[PDB]
Amino acid sequence: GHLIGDFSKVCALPTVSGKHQDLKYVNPETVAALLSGKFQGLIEKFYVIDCRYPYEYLGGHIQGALNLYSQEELFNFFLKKPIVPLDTQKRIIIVFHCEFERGPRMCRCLREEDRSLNQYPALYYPELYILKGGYRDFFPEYMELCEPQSYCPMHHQDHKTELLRCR
Amino acid sequence: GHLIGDFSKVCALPTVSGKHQDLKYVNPETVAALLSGKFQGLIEKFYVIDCRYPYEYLGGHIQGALNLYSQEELFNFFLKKPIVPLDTQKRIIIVFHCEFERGPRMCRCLREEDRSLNQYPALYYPELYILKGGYRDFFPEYMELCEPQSYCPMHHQDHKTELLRCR
Repeated sequence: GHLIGDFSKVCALPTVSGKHQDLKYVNPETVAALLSGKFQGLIEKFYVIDCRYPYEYLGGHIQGALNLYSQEELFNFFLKKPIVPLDTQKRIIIVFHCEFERGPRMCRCLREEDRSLNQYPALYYPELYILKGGYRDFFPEYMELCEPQSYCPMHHQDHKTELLRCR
Repeated sequence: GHLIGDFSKVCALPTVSGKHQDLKYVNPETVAALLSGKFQGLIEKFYVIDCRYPYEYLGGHIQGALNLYSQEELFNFFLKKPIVPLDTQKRIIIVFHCEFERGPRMCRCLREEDRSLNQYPALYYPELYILKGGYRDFFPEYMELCEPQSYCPMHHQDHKTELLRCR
């Protein structure tokens, strides 16, 4: 469990363990590394995809993260016009995340869609990662890398929540 | 995986899944239930054991939780004078937790110590649970059940953190 979706390469990001064994999990440290330009010459483009609802996303997100929370939005961003690297020796990666159900199904969706458009084992996106513990585990460790520097938990019909922050 | 340490009964708390299969995990909802007196006549005594360091504990803990973070402290609290239920038909339970390494080893420690003091399969504490995701997952869902209503992340020598709260 180290080769990318098209079996051509090995994973570029130091992967860790998680709930589903079919998915390739990552940790806050590596996302922090990616953001500071630690992988140039190896990874050309990278996308942090916040699958939460806009209100959660607007209440505090990883700097530069895109708020794609539906299948249609995700297909239109990534598959309508596939992103191709300028330097083919370098890679294009996607890191998905949620708060801490909806998040891994987006990863599965993109992959199922990518497979149906290609002749096996080719993919427009062979490298897909999930941030372990989501925003709830990244925010406390890398606040200065969050925008705004707050955390808006998911709203629950049954129990009240509210925006977490500090000074 | 439902019988208690002495095999005499079944688990009283709705258990869920977690990292280690040998441990019996629980979720914020059930802890919230326990606290409101939802199990009287079934569970006589219960203990929430915060294994974090005092500074983390003082910066926000589950209401009524005890701050036992060392093996010696844990042995002196629970095994020096074992707690026995007034009504033997009712049970005595222990819910351990950390922030989100040190936490499950306390659960293992108490159990190893309890086994060495008894003749198998008897235990002073057959029911031990771990709160899944720790304080990081309970605080956002049940702030009104936290004291103070804040969260103090663990301090890291390498990266800065600070107290999370709201209004």
